[PDB]
Amino acid sequence: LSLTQLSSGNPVYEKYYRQVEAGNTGRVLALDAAAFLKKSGLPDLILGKIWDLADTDGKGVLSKQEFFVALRLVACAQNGLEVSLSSLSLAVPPPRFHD
Repeated sequence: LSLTQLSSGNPVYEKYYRQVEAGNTGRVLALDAAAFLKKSGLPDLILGKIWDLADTDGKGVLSKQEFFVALRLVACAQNGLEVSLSSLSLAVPPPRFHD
C-alpha cells in the first residue's frame, strides 16, 4: 500500500526517514538508512535480507513505503519472524528505534 495505510498516514515515521537522509536535498542516500537501521538491534545478516527485500526502486536511494517497510520489517526479525514482505503485514512486536 502507501504510507497512508502504512500508518494512517503517520508522518511520525518521516521524522526518522529524514534522520538518515543526507545532505539538504530531501532524499535518502540509503547508505545512511542502513545506519539508522543498524541502530535497531538486529544483525547485518538478517538486515541484508531486509534491504534485499527493500531495494526495488533501483537506485540505492530509498523511497517512502520502501524505507517505511524495511523499518517495520526490522520489527519482524525482532520477533524471529520472516525477513521478506511475504511474511509481513502481521502483528509484529515493536522495534528498538526511538518512539
